[PDB]
Amino acid sequence: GLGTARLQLVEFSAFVEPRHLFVHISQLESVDVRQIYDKFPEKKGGLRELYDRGPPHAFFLVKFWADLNWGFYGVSSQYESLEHMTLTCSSKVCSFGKQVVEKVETERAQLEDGRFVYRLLRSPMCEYLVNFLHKLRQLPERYMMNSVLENFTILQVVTNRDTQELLLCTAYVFEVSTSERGAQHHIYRLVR
Ligand SMILES: *C(=O)CCCCCCCCCCCCC
Repeated sequence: GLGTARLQLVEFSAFVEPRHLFVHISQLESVDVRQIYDKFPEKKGGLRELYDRGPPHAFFLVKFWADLNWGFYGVSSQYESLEHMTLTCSSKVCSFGKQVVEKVETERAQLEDGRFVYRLLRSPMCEYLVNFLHKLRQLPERYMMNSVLENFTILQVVTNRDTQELLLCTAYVFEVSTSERGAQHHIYRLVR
């Protein structure tokens, strides 16, 4: 699903433990990237610009329906490949199309069961998102949460640190689910 030949997403969770999962991916239709240009900044590290350089098959959209019905605030990601690499993982939190956060992390391949795994586990969620989540769950209606969440996106860029080649670029968009329904995601390919 979320993956190329060179690098696949295996698991992605954001959570709080006193464990509640806001979102969870465990491991496609297309969407015109042009639809979502305005959801990200048009500066350097703009989605149009990234997509221009390519390659196009490295670009995905995840739509998350998140569970805000629930501490340590964490993000855990696991990628895997057959090639030994060092990864630069860049997360950009955007609000009204402006970047308000950039988190840049590095992970070296670890050999395990005949493949390379990259484990970025329990990275502490930045305080902007923690304060944001705390406010967001105070809202008395989901329709209000979704309205606020219309203006909030995440762009994750994963590159080969040694070659600077883009391996993965994922745009995240958000709504809230009911706790009855639980978290859900839909992964799409971005095309142009
Ligand atoms: C460091 O804080 C950056 C983290 C980047 C990924 C965070 C994505 C998960 C956030 C969950 C939010 C749920 C509702 C908006």
